[PDB]
Amino acid sequence: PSYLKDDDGRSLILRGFNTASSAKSAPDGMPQFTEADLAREYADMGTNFVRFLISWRSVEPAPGVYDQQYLDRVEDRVGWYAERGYKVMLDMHQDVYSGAITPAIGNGAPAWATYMDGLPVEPQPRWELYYIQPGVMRAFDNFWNTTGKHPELVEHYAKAWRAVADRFADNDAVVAYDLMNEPFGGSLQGPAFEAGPLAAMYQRTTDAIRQVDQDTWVCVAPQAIGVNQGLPSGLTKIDDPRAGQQRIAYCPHLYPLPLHEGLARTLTDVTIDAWRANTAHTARVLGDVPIILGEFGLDTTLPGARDYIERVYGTAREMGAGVSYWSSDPGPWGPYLPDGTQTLLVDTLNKPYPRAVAGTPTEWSSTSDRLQLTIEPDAAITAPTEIYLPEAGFPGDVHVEGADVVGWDRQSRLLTVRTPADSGNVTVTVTPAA
Ligand SMILES: OC[C@H]1CNC[C@@H](O)[C@@H]1O[C@@H]1O[C@H](CO)[C@@H](O)[C@H](O)[C@H]1O
Ligand code: NA
Ligand code: NA
Repeated sequence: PSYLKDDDGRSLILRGFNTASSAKSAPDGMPQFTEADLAREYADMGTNFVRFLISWRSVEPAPGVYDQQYLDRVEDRVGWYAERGYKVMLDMHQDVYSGAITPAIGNGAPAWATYMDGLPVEPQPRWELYYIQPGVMRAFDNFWNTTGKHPELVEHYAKAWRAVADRFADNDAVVAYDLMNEPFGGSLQGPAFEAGPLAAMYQRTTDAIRQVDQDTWVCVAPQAIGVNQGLPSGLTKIDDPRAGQQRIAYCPHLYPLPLHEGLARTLTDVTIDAWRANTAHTARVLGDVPIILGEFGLDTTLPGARDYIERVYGTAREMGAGVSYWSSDPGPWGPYLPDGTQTLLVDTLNKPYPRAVAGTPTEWSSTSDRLQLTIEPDAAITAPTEIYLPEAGFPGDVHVEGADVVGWDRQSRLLTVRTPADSGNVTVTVTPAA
């Protein structure tokens, strides 16, 4: 597998949340999430990544007019993450195109960019079914210019992304731009969509971003419907005009149909197998690119939920993938219920992991009181390998075999170690001091 790198050349293992669905409907575009909430997340789970939801409607409230005050607010939040050593992926998020689909249900595009052409959007028994209503299908068909009536819309979208990239190009905490949440093709579905207008929008948007930001990873998603459930994607390779190596990453989601017991469990387990095979294939098509599992999640109160979550994280580990869990929002899917009580997720996610590796991690494992990591060396890297150790299992000092301890910060929970680069692959084992 391939990895995103920090400025020191270290390979990043990214673990965090989507923050947050509450931003979708907020008039000011910000999630209901405070700096104290982040402090709690970090204290409880030691996360190092966030998929932070932004919106086209907040970036470009009128055609060609970008809201710099909104971008100030995003920058403020990014600062909270920066101060705690997080890396940030900005997600241009939408569901069902826009809030403007009913006079709320959807989110994303500004009202001026929403053209339903008078076609109906009647109430449906679940929100996903709004996607196939005449007015919503038309809004998407207009956006992709399948109708031929709105070539300007993708151009606006690309330049809205350029405005965001212009603000964040020099932001050391931002590592990735997730160009579009869960692309939906309207009347176009499958390869005709993914290899057609979807790939074309990604290329235009990448090109626009690269006018102002040469180094941030541009992350592209397949269409969500079908591919979320383990079907193959027809997405094609996107060119990165940056000087040097390509910085495109693949950001699919995973949402098995049965969602964890009985035949449902078997169906979900083979879905993971199919999803892995397909994800690996498309990551190759895109140029042997890094993978970020941009979303997966479920009601943690469902029997078998822990086994599912642990299998997904194990699969992500084997694939060298980052993970942003859906989501930090309060409720049974998230790490905390509305009153602040921890769900199953906290103890499940709160495990040792390597955050930034001085070399390519070839394999690793962890339990509550042990981490083992094998590193393919890179002599050019002078920064230490950085590892998270939970206080639960590591209440005092560390015992490290296979590396020299550089520092052990018992407050931030960051262990830094140094390994030789001229002795082949190195295995580092970390356990609690006696
Ligand atoms: O259904 C869970 C997520 C699937 N991937 C896209 C995410 O936006 C979804 O989050 C849900 O979105 C819905 C529409 O905005 C919203 O009503 C729910 O509260 C979200 O959990
Ligand atoms: Na409109
Ligand atoms: Na950056």
